[PDB]
Amino acid sequence: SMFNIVRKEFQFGQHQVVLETGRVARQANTVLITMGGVTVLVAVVAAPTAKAGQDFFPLTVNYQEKQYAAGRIPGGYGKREGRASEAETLISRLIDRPIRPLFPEGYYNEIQVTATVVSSDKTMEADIAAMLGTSAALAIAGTPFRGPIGAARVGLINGEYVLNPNFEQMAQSDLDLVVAGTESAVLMVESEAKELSEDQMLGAVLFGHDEMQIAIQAINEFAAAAGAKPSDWVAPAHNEEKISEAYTIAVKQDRYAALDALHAEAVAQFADEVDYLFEDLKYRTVRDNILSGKPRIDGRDTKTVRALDVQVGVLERAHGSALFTRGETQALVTTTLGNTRDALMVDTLAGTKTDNFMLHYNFPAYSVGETGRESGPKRREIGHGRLARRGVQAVLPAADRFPYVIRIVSDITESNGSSSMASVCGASLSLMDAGVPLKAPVAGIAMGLVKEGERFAVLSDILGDEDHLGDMDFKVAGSANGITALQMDIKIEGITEEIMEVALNQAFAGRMHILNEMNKVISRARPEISMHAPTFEVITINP
Amino acid sequence: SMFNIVRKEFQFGQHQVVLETGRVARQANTVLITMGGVTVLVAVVAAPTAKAGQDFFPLTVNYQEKQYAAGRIPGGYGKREGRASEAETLISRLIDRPIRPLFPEGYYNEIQVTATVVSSDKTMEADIAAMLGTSAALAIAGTPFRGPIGAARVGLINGEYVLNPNFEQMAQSDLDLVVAGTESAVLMVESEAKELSEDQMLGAVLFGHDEMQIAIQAINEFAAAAGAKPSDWVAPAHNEEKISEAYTIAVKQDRYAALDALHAEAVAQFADEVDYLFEDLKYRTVRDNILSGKPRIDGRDTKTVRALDVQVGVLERAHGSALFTRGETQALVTTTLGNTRDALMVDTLAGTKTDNFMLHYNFPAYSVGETGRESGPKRREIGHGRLARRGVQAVLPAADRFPYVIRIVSDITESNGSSSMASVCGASLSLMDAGVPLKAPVAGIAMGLVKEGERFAVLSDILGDEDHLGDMDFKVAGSANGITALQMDIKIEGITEEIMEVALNQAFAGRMHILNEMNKVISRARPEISMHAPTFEVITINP
Amino acid sequence: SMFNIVRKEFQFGQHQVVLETGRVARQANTVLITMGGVTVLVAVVAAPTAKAGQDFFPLTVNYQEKQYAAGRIPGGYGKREGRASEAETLISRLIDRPIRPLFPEGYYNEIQVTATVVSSDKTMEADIAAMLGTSAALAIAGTPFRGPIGAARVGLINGEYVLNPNFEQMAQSDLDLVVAGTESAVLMVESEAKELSEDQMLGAVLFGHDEMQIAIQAINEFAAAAGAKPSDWVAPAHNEEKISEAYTIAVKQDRYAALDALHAEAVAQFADEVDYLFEDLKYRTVRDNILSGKPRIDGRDTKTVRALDVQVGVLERAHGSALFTRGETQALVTTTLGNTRDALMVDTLAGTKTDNFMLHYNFPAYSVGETGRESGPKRREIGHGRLARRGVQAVLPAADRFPYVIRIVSDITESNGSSSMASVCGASLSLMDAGVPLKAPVAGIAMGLVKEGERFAVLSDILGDEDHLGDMDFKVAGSANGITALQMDIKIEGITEEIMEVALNQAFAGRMHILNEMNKVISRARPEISMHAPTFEVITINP
Repeated sequence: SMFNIVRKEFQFGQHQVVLETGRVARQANTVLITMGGVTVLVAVVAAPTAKAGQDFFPLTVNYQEKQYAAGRIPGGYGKREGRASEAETLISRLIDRPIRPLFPEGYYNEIQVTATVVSSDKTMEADIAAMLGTSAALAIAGTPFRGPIGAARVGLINGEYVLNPNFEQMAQSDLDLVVAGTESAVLMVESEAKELSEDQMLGAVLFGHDEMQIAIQAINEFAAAAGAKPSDWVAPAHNEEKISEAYTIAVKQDRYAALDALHAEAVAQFADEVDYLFEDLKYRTVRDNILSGKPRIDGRDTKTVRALDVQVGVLERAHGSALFTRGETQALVTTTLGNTRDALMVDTLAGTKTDNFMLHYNFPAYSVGETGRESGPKRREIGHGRLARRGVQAVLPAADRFPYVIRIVSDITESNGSSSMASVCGASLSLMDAGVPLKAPVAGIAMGLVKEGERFAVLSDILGDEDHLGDMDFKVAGSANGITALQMDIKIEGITEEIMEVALNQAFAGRMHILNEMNKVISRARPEISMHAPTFEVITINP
Repeated sequence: SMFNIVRKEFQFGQHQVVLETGRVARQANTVLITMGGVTVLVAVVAAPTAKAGQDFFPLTVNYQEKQYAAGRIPGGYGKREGRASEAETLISRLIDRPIRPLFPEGYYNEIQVTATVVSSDKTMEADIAAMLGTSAALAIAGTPFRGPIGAARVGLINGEYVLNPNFEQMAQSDLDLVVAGTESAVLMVESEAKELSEDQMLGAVLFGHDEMQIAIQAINEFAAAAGAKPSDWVAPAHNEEKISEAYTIAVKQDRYAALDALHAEAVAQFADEVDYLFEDLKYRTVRDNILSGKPRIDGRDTKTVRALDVQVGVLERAHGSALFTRGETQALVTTTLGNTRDALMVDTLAGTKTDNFMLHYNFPAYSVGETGRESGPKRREIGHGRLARRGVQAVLPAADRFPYVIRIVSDITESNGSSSMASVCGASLSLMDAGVPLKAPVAGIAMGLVKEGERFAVLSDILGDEDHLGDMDFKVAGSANGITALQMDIKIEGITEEIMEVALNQAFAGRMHILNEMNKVISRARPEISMHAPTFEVITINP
Repeated sequence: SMFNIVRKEFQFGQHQVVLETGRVARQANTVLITMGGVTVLVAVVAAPTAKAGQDFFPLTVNYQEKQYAAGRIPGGYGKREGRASEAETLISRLIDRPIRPLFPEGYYNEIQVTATVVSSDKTMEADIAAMLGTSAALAIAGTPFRGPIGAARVGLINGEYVLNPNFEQMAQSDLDLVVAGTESAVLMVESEAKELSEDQMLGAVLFGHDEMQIAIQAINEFAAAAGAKPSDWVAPAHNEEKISEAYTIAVKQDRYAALDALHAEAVAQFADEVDYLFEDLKYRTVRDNILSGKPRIDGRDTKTVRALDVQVGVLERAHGSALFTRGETQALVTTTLGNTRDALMVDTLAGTKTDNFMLHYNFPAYSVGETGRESGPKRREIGHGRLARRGVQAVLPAADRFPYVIRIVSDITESNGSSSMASVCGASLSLMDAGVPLKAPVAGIAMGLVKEGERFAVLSDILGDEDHLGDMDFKVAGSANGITALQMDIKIEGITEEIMEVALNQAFAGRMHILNEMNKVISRARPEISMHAPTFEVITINP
């Protein structure tokens, strides 16, 4: 045989998993993975060197589901796949988010992941297999990537966690959580829940981190048999040759103008070395201020939420509307009601999917006082909308009790720290303003964690600037009864279960404070739907 | 309250108008305007400085109508808004055109206008409100913008001008004119008319300029209460340390080659300062030649139209075709006839719109002897086609008398001065060639005005070069009975009613001269439609 | 008349041809050609100089069929033409391929061809007329283009070659071949055939080269009457002030890394002059090695095919699947079966076209170990898929005997020398794996020819590197009975009939060797279609 095939078989919970390299796509770092009824081809290409003036890490992940994987011919676009669907973009982000922090600081080589679903029996989602396939392909690619990573979906059926459930099991699950981590740390959580408790949600994360260990060890042994060797790449050294005042200006526009003016002063006095070192000085300054117990940039302590303003019915002709402001973060959110003709229809490997609820998220450049080019929905816009949708999903009325198509739009009018959680609150408010009966109102809060050794602080309702210096960022949305969505991104070692427990408990108080302010304005759906909404009558006559 | 809200209420003709800032989108310069049943959010972002090597004024206006504004769910595109519709692009141009000349020469800061319709009761167009909203947002943005501007739509009902008519009033109007100006000058006119006279058309412009004054003064008082202050920006000075001969070469290709070669000679002898000063020398040279009564670049006096060639039936299988040449401006224009299946269907806030007439305008780079990248319809292409459509609309047969879908395409094959008016003539010719019975033939002419103090000259049928040096550019299309479309763009002060009256009278002679040449070839529709056109029969049998 | 019209009429086989310039689009180099019922407007723009740092020849050809040409209104896209269809892109490549090598080495001026079909009576394809129109427009454009070229389609009806057949004649043709050449040499062949012999295929090429001579001479006389004059452009001279070892490394990745490292060594020791001269040294080295009878880069002699691996059923849920590997060229090819709803539907000038077979070709950057941006189907991807489709077409079952829609996808997983012929083999294999009864299996091979004076060598199964140094590249696909597709691209003078005869005979042995290896794995369609394919039953019941 002309191929030198390396195979690794192992049992991953209820599914057999096979890792193969050496036969397909030998000119990249390519793993063909089969997990149950799903087969994915993941090719990784690592540029041998960094580009001349590259100052950031260029990583792109492109995930695709071929229609031929399930014996389908693509529909009505010249019979071609076309651009990435929203579901494909979302899975791309699931792969990108855990791997991106695992490359060392100062590693600027281009990396491209191409993950292609080439066979599916339509019984389960292919994202976990694509995530394991990416992990394995990076493990043999010869980069300083600090893997391997594992991945797992955790459901909750009959009060018990379930590892990597299929579509049929998920129809009885109160939880849809995906977690990725390394051998020692959780990295990424993306989840939707039916008002579960903080304790239930954390347990699902630790259950998933524990169960994925068998897969990480199998990737490790596979990479060894494929001849992978430790990286010798060494990070270049830096030119080893008062700050607080600017970071006490509370207004975001004026603080940056003072900081940007400080940077011009530094460049005149002292090019890429000044750019890198100047940002690190700002990085070090704001973090030690938090850890030393000083007031934050805007004067808050670690547990205080920013000032809130809650308004509904702000648009005369929208079926429901709300303006939600949290400090300098603001969302104009509307609810529109429609008939069957308006439902969202999308193609999947399992067949055509009709969805009576959709949430669209727009983040224009004027929300941060900037100019920007005009384009279609961005990967981040798609992700933030989907997370806010997860925060609202569990409290939506059942279709047979409220037979309308529902479209929510969140227009971010101001941004300074999770507009996506502002979107959850505004969606809850605008739904009730339209007369959509909710199970309960829901709110969201974005949190941060700064850690140095054994010293750590959890930050409630983080600023735009605290998002860029945190070692852990996490977002919780929920009702008074429990969590409806939990998202996490962890960049560091040593965040224990006990630490995450404190962080979620602090977030619970913040979400309850926001919910309490919301209820002063509207706490239930209006008794009638909007006067402008199309009526649903037993007899309709068309002239 | 966490907001410092500034409100200005005033009555604008038949509509109440409210101007608000300080609550929504505080990180931009943002005005929320309500005018009757329409609400628009206009955010303006002004870059604090000009970019390093910026040599032109970067201004972009993006106008959008949200479907939720009228309780609608967008149709069949993942239920998203998607890219700007043609109607949205056209309103963007309505905002851009009057504001763009009001920034001083040498002001190169980036400016971006984002105007979003967030509520509409579907009774009237939202463009005027979006234009007033842009005016107000710029007034508080701290730029050297020389506003405020006003805007107004003028109709003609029962021989009387009507200010800002709604959809129901416009169904009885013989005029659809939009004008913008400042306190002292008209800036922009865009109009469609049912063969009205020069006197009627000018009166509508002055009526609109007069009625908008109340709105300009209200914007002025609103901006003062919002704390706007005069700009201190000062234009940088220039390096203050024979031309006619090149501008007597009549052939455009050879004239530019001589001029471009002169620029290389100047650069070798004397970088951005030479580029700027070299163009200003060409600018000063051609204008004084006109004002001093010398023959124009091609030898013409101020009132002479270029040589004309008129040909119909130039394509064997097009239902109608025409080749119209005016000097070095040429349009290959076709008419195609179709059945109901071919009608243009578009979504509006008022509902789905079926249009039995469409005109598409293509401007390839080879028309000016250039290379260019391949793309979709440009903003200028969309505008020029819509203006030529306005010039043809009034003479089209009523659908119940001529039950065909009509598509006109204007392919610009040569350009040297309004291809859009060439398109009007070619559309008129090709319509008759196809057998489309017109009320009367129509023609167009593009005019220019150069003014210095009290000295001024009106230019008939302007060259490409005279378009770039004129202080007023204006286009008139019409029949022998009257004007069907009037477009104006004025960059200067002091163009009186009496002056515009002379300019339109000169344009009337030019359009009549062009029409007279057209009638020598074909003056009425052919008695039959094209032999290749689909027949319209009482009994059709499908095998 | 304001026009100086130059006309050239001649009879081209069965069609009258008219060449006209001087009336339409005078600001470019523009020819309006009528050939039978087809009229095309071809504008050529040649930049007067090369750009500052231009190091390659920027040539773009854009071909368009206007719907108005045949009295049609475009369908359901705002009634606009939109982007180039696949059929339009393919004809663009037909024009580009023969003209691109006819510009001298070192000519870097930008050239843009805009060919627009403006009238068609729907009796025949407009590509030949567009090709002749491009030839004529370049002939008057004043460039060093070494034309004119001719073009012709050759069919085979009742054992006889037919010049430029129309749609009705092509329905009885066993051949669809398009050839372009100059007065002395064939340049380009693109063809589909019903298993014809090498002798029949070569005769069609020489028939077409002979018959087009009358058209070339007419273009020559037309260009003279239009005042064309010889080019005085002279190619700039070069700075006139051991290699084998790197080109004996057989592994492609390691060979390039050694070569790229050699280039960095040369740049350190000796900027554009080093880049140009360094590539020419590699060019000269590899060609003389072949001509002197030394083993090729990977050790092969001129007639040896690379090692082969043939696998079917490699995807569990694809209706048919195959992995075909030839050295370092690999294709993952699938067959999917569908019902009538899945058929490809496209608009043509002749009407709506329903196609029950389609082949899609994807060439991701990881196939050559590279990163690349994400985009839609490229012009080269469209061409390679269409050629592989031509190689499979003749052996597909008739629709009334096999009533399924068939979609083939070729995913190139490795590339080092015609993935398009790998796609033919993989399509043949995957079709049989799905149970599609073929007339016979088909295979493909890509060939090269290096010639110096009277010394020449024909290369079987060329490497990526031999494709970049060949003077003739040609691809043959076929069954054991005969050729199903033949593609050629010739850059040089003096490739005689006798030489092409030897080259095709060598290619026949190579294709038979590949076919023989394929038949060891599967030589007939499986007796049943895939268990996962939708069944075709006389009675279907829908719940």
